[PDB]
Amino acid sequence: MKIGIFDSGVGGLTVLKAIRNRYRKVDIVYLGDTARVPYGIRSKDTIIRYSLECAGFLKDKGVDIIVVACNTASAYALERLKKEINVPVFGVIEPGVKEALKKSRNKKIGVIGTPATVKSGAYQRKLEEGGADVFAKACPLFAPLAEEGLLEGEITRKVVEHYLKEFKGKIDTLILGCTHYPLLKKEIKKFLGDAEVVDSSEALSLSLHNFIKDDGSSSLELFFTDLSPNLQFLIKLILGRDYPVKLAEGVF
Amino acid sequence: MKIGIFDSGVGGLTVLKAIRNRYRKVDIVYLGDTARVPYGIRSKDTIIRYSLECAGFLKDKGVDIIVVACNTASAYALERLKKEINVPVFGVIEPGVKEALKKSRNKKIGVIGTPATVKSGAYQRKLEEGGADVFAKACPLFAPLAEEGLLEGEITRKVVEHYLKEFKGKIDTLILGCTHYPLLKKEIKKFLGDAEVVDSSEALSLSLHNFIKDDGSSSLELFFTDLSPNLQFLIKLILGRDYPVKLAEGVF
Ligand SMILES: NC(=O)CC[C@@H](N)C(=O)O
Ligand SMILES: NC(=O)CC[C@@H](N)C(=O)O
Repeated sequence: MKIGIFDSGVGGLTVLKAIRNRYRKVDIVYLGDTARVPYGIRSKDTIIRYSLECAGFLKDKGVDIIVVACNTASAYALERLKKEINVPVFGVIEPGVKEALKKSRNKKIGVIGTPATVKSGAYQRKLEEGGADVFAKACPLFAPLAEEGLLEGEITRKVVEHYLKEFKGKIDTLILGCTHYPLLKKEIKKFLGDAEVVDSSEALSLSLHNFIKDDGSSSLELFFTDLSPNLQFLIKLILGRDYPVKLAEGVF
Repeated sequence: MKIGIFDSGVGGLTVLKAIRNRYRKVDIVYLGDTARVPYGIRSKDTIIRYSLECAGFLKDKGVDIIVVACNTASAYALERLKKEINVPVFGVIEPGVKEALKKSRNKKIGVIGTPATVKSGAYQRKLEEGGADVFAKACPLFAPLAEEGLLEGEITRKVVEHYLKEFKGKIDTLILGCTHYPLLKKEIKKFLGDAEVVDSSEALSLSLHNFIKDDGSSSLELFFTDLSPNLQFLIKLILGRDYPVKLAEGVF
């Protein structure tokens, strides 16, 4: 069968790797909407229109299911997607909430997400409806202004502290909605102390087991709506080798 | 006297601190053009028009000299600024080149700069006219697409390696035009091995000694063209305390 996967960037290539490795024969089409790259800032409805278009493009590429590996899109576009694309649609939020609810002990769990994903309340609601005291904070948006220059040393593990304030000693499991410097993973586990961090990518990939008929030609096709700067090198580093990419709407 | 300092962001607050500390009485007006925050991408002439406007705003605020702490602006706008603002204008490139030329031993020196600053050839020319074999590379622009998630561990010190390839064992001094994850400072010195990294901020601040009449009321005024998200917190962390900021063109 053929799996379609989309994301606003190259982050979805992680989930895509989990899947390709677990589902050996399955065919895969990837769409990274690099042309509109900063999704997480835009309004709910723009997130929805963008998603509908990328999911429509994957559908017209003959795919059987659609995995939206983007937190923000998953948070606002899932319903609309399911209702308009006539295929099974899967997001990265529910397998993470499940994995969080499961892995916890004290049911006090934190979520570091994009200001737009944190704003939807999707994780919050889903965690609470699982009997959880949720501690959620938005991704710190620093790079636009400042560089990792000021933000190095003192200030890096002072921004962490201040940001993961409420989490201090109440949570034991964390959903890493998204990490952006200085709130990297190694920096946050060292402040929170060793906590069980959800692997949303393995949870998602694993989660499609019942829907996936593990059959096909192991084909992979990469598509992006903007052939951005170092994208071609990012691919070689995430997938392990060089994979040829196409501009979404080229030969088609 | 009054010193005007501008930057596209909050990075100039570092130079501003060096200056305030070295020139105890000097008055200071700061303008961060946060509204148009990603300068380093825009064309030369747009960089020049933007600069002219910020320098004009500082001039109309009665300042005596203007420090452009931005590499990109310094690289393309200095001439035009001097020619149109009737005051002494100082950039961050020449004090760094001087400090590089001086500190070297083998006159083989590298420059990690923004794609636009690296493109101007300003450092290159100035280093070469000082008898230097320059090794320059542009800042890797990753955050738009990818997050520091993929880029953590293996890939962080693999992007470094690949990027600081030509520098390997030929340079002994580096001008850190600008650092953006994963090419942080601690990550780059560990690959290049211990090399003498130029402190462009202390070089610039020190460099204004002959022009500065160390007199005034030690006043500080912060202005930004966009009262961005976590800007107010970035200030408390760089300067050490809370400083009230104004929107450029508010009360004026
Ligand atoms: N794989 C991911 O972490 C996706 C993150 C992305 N959904 C975000 O909101 O930043
Ligand atoms: N202080 C600085 O490093 C300024 C850097 C800034 N000029 C840049 O080009 O990114």
